[PDB]
Amino acid sequence: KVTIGVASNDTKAWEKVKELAKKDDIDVEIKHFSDYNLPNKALNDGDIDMNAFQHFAFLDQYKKAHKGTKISALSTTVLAPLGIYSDKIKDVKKVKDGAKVVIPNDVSNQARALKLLEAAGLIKLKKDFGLAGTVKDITSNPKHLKITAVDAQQTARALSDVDIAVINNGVATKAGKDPKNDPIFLEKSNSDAVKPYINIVAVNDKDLDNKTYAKIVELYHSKEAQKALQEDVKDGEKPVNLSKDEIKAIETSLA
Repeated sequence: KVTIGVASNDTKAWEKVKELAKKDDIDVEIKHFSDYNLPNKALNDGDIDMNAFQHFAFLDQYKKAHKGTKISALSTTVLAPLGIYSDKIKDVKKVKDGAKVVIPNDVSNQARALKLLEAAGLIKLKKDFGLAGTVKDITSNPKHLKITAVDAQQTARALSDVDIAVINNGVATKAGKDPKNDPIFLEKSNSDAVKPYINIVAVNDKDLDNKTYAKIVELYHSKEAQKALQEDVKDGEKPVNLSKDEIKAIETSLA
C-alpha cells in the first residue's frame, strides 16, 4: 500500500522498514529509478507515494523549475558527502596542469561540485558564489582545468577518460566505489554549510500529515532500520533525523 522511489543501491534500511511495516499491516514496495530526473515526476503523478533519493537543494531547484509541483520533505535520511575521485592521481594537491575535470550538470549538484573543487584548492569562485553558482562564476583556474558538466549518473563512468571526477555518493557506490575511502578529497560535512545537502524523504504536500507515511518514516528512524543502514553504508553516510521545524527551516531558507 506504500511505494517508495529510490535512485541508489543503499536500500538495506528501507528493506528493513518493509520487513517491519508488515506487522502494522502496511505493504511497502521499493521502486528503483535510473536517474535523478524521474522520481519527482513519478511522485507528482502518483506513480509512487514518496521518494528518498534527493537533498533539500535538489528539491528546491526542481520546484523552482516546475512551478506546478507541490512536494515537500517529510523526514531527513542521511548526509552523503560529495567526493573528488581519480584513477590517475591520488594526491589532490598534485593534479596536473590542464587536467580534465567532470562534475554533475544539475543546478544544485553542479554548484556543490564547484565549491568542493574550491575547497580542494583547485579553483577559486566569486566571493558570493551561491547554491546555484555555475562554471561562469569561477574567478581563477590556475591549473588550467578543463571542466565538463555531465549528468550526475555519468560522472563515475567518465573516470577512465578524465583526470578527476566529482561524484555523488550514491553514484559512486552504484559504481562499486567506497564513498568514504576512495575519494582523493572529501566534502566537509559537519557544519551548517552542508545542510542544503541533507537527503530527504519527500511526499506531495497534501500527504504531509498522512499517518501511514508518518509510521514509515518512524520505522526508518527506529533502532532496527538504523542498524541496517549503518551496516549497509558503514561510514560512507551520516544518518540525520531533523525535527519538522528544522526541516521547514532549511526548505524556507533555500526558497
